[PDB]
Amino acid sequence: QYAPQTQSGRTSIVHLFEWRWVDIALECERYLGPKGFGGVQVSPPNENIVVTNPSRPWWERYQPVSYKLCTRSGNENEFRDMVTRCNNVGVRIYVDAVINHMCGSGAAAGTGTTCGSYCNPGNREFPAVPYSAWDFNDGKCKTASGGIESYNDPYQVRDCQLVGLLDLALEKDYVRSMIADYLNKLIDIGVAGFRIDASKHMWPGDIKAVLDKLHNLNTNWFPAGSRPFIFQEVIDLGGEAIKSSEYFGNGRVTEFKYGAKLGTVVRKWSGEKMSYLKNWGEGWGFMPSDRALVFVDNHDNQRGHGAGGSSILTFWDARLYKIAVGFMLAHPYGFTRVMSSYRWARNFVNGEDVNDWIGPPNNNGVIKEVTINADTTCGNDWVCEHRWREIRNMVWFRNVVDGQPFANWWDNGSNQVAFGRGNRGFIVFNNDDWQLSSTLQTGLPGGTYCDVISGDKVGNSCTGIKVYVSSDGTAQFSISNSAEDPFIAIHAESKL
Ligand SMILES: OC[C@H]1O[C@H](O[C@H]2[C@H](O)[C@@H](O)[C@@H](O[C@H]3[C@H](O)[C@@H](O)[C@@H](O)O[C@@H]3CO)O[C@@H]2CO)[C@H](O)[C@@H](O)[C@@H]1O
Ligand SMILES: OC[C@H]1O[C@H](O[C@H]2[C@H](O)[C@@H](O)[C@@H](O[C@H]3[C@H](O)[C@@H](O)[C@H](O)O[C@@H]3CO)O[C@@H]2CO)[C@H](O)[C@@H](O)[C@@H]1O
Ligand SMILES: OC[C@H]1O[C@H](O[C@H]2[C@H](O)[C@@H](O)[C@H](O)O[C@@H]2CO)[C@H](O)[C@@H](O)[C@@H]1O
Ligand SMILES: OC[C@H]1O[C@@H](O)[C@H](O)[C@@H](O)[C@@H]1O
Ligand SMILES: [Ca+2]
Ligand SMILES: [Cl-]
Ligand SMILES: [Cl-]
Repeated sequence: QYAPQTQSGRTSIVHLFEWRWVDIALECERYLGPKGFGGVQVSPPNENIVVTNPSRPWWERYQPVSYKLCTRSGNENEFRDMVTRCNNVGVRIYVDAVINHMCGSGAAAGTGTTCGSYCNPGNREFPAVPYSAWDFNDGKCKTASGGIESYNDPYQVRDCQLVGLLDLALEKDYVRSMIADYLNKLIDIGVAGFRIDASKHMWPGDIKAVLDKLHNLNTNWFPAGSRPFIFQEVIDLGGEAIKSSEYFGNGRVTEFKYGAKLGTVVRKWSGEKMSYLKNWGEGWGFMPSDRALVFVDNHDNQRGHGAGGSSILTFWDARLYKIAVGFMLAHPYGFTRVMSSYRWARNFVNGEDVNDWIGPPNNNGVIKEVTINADTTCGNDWVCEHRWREIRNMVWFRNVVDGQPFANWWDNGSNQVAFGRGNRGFIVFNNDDWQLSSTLQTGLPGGTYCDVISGDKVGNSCTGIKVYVSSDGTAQFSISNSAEDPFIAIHAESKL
């Protein structure tokens, strides 16, 4: 596991989705380390099938063909180099572990794979592992199609093929052990933990049996006796047969209710208002905070027919997105993951993006480097949300207020709200269609604080808005509904 195993006082990770290992290594050194980020979720580092139709989609990386560390992100040398260099500046690496399945059961036999390993999907042959037909669930699945036909039946969901993907027999010790050997190699290299991909589609007990095999973390960088951080991808928005809570014994779980509900609120859809967020967290029926991995969007649902559908806020909706991410990073609930994306050409037919397959920025299938511009944005159509001032400064906010309680909530009964974290930070939102102008109790020591949304503290100056806090802890906040960023945030370390 439940402990993130970030360096003490670093409280977020970022998904550097489809980034190459060498770019992540550099990003750790030049940015993530200095700016107090806890760690990086990386794309699946194990060999996957090449998909040519369409041309190299992002989702080809969720069709394993071996556990060789050999992908469009880089080779094993490059992967090791990244883990080392990131750990050495206090930034952890968490691996997206794709362990429920191998590649599509309909895929062709051959060496069209990211490391050139052979496989024969039709005959269930993966000699680079090795797996054979004995190692898959084909006989155990009881549906006529061999696929998942109803999510109301937990057995189907776990024992049958998810969109045609060959389903590993996770009951078998052979298979559990093959997966563990992969994960343990990663741990010994210096990885801090794992996203368990497609956890809904495995039995909690099978996952447990894999996790029980795992090494303690590498003592070059971690305290003796450290267990790998585990967060399991389970989409459970409530009202379905399989529940998040089934997986609490194994580690944390993705709380997909979080972004779905928050997006709907901040969009002001379905009658929802920001003032309703006063009891955000368990009060909204979420899992326990100490079980939750939270996020506004992830790599799936930012394309807009995942968990949350069109309510999910993304970099495409930058203004409201920064508000949602700001609220998340200020609020004590959950352990926070920040998304970092690339741009693609969206093309909505009947409200589905038929271009939602498009893979990372590339020249002829070779992933582009991340270039850094003078203003600290990225080129090559990497969006780099994690470098937006409004987000990076809120990542720092969360560090600064770590451990401080939810306090001093205020709202106007509509869509203006505020709250603080003990005596170490305070944040104020206007999401109404009129002016915010109020004097609020911040819980903070009197003084002058730089707003870290509009600017930064530089020496003994602020580059943006300044907040003068009275002796009694109150301050005026004045925020127009036409402000570019209609929220203000201050904390102990932005005080002059
Ligand atoms: O040939 C099998 C199958 O391949 C394609 O399905 C892909 C999905 O379109 C795509 O959403 C993706 O799904 C995964 C997620 O990123 C991960 O979080 C987790 O939620 O599980 C999914 C699997 O690990 O990847 C699949 C597989 O590539 C294609 O669209 C299908 O038509 C085809 O049947
Ligand atoms: O606690 C379990 C439920 O938590 C969440 O419910 C939200 C509602 O979605 C949200 O509308 C809001 O409810 C307010 C309601 O709209 C209004 O008519 C009433 O007067 O005040 C309510 C409280 O502000 O807040 C609740 C949480 O308090 C979650 O969305 C839901 O699925 C859970 O069942
Ligand atoms: O720190 C870099 C810049 O971050 C923000 O710029 C964002 C902007 O907020 C967002 O709406 C847009 O979609 O992306 C840009 C970055 O490309 C700050 O607003 C800028 O002042 C910073 O320079
Ligand atoms: O320990 C988890 C177990 O749960 C059972 O209900 C399933 O039938 C097994 O396949 C699985 O191994
Ligand atoms: Ca399964
Ligand atoms: Cl189980
Ligand atoms: Cl996820």
